[PDB]
Amino acid sequence: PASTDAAAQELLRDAFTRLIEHVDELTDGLTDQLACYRPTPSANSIAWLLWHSARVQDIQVAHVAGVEEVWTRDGWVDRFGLDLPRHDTGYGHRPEDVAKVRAPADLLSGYYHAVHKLTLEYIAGMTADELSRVVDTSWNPPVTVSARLVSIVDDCAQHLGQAAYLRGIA
Amino acid sequence: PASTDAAAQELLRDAFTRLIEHVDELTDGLTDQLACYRPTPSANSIAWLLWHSARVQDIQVAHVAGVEEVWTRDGWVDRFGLDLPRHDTGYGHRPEDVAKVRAPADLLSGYYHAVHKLTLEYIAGMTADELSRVVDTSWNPPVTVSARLVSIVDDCAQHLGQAAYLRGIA
Ligand SMILES: [Cl-]
Ligand SMILES: [Cl-]
Repeated sequence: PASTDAAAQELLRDAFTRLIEHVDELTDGLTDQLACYRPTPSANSIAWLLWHSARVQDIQVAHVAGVEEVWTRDGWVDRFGLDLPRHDTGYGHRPEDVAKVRAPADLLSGYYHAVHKLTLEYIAGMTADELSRVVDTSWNPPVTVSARLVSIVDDCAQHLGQAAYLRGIA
Repeated sequence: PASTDAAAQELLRDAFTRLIEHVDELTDGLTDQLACYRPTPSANSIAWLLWHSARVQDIQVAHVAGVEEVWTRDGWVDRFGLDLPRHDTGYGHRPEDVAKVRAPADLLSGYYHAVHKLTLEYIAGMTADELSRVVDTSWNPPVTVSARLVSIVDDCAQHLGQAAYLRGIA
């Protein structure tokens, strides 16, 4: 570690903080009826997008950080009590599975806030060496930590943006 | 500038490159009918989201970089020929203005690619000092270059994510 790591630490902290800010916006005043709206029968809903975004960030950050997902570490999976396998992230969900993801806004927000805390703790000490470390050799180009973190922000930003679009028409 | 600037340069290059990759995906096989779909009468369309995202990135990057927007520099505004004021970005658009933003997919992609080139040229030499420079004193907290760049990526990622959602239901 070196003092010049602070710039990339700040870029990462700011990017991840925008995601949690969107979660606060999306969940404020979010009712169950709005959270479950689907504009067409196969389309993703707000609740699914909020939950999937949090799950994806949890599993992917926990992998690069080498820690347990908060979903199981703190029993969030049991507080949600969804009719789904315990490890599900939504990556494998069919259109019908979307309707199973139903939870109060406070639980969607609380789980994402716990994932955000986990993420802040990992990125806070990020070094140049860690950013260039490869975490996935199965893809070409092999995935560095830097690329994986950018992938997480982008995927979650897209899903949270979709949820905001739906919140305006639901 | 210093060699330790490379880490933040790479984070920025990768984040902005994901946006242009989404543009390539969204515009491939995009017809005029799909580009203009609105799921409800007031909702934003794919063409508007692609154009607005490019305009926002152009004006905001050009401001921090101290250069001219590519929209006017290379006459993109005239190639589009939209029935709108020449400086419009979409920030001021009413629901009815959305229907005026209609352009072939190749022009939407070409303009975003020119904005992406402008962005790559700016972020390529990013230094720690530049990242902490304030570009907007009117907000509290005052906006640093680092925060502004994160804001641009996030806003554009959200709009491009919304366009991808619409492409799947249009
Ligand atoms: Cl799954
Ligand atoms: Cl405008």
